[PDB]
Amino acid sequence: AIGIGTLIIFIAMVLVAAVAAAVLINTSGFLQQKAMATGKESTEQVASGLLCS
Amino acid sequence: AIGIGTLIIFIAMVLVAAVAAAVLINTSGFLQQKAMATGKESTEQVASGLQVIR
Repeated sequence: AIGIGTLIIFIAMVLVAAVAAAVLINTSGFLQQKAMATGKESTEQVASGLLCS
Repeated sequence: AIGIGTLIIFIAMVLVAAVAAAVLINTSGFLQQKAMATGKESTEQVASGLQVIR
């Protein structure tokens, strides 16, 4: 009798951990973009310019 | 995960360093004109004058 239930709730544990992992993976992806963008943009700003002759 | 914050704080660090750089670039501009003018003007002053012939 006991055995049956153990299996069922095990399934839930798996899925819930999976769902949480998805958040972390996805979010890391979302940030990767902006992180790079910010650095490149900021460098081009400080480095570039024109000079009156 | 620890990674999440590491990313976010990097974004800040970059931005601050940009602002700090900016003030020096700006200030160098301001000083450029002021310096150049001061030299020119001072030179003309010493170099010039009138003389009474008779």
